[PDB]
Amino acid sequence: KVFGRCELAAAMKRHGLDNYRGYSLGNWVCAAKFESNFNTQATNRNTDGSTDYGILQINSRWWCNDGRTPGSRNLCNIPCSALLSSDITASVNCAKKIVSDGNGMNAWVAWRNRCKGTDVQAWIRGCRL
Repeated sequence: KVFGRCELAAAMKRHGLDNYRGYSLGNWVCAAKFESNFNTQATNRNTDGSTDYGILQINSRWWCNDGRTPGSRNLCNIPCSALLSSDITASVNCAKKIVSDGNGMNAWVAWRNRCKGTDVQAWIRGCRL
């Protein structure tokens, strides 16, 4: 499913992401925008052989099992395919474990390079939340 901007903001809010670990909702919508262009089915292969999955491009070396990243952990206890669903619950629940890991949202390279320090509030303006 390719989410609309306000549609995604509303689903992330319902799932507890607004201000989760101090990151307001615009940060999460901005990160999803640049990580997957709001597409739940996005996948990208990395040079080390791991793959990033779903709306927030969660990586298979640490967070999910895809059966082809040798020697990887599965810290969210999920198959990576679960992160490609139209239902974002699995991606949200795993994202909460990642952002709590110590480096906050810097775990998402596109957030760090394209959202951090910007007016992320613009990503939810106009949405009935």
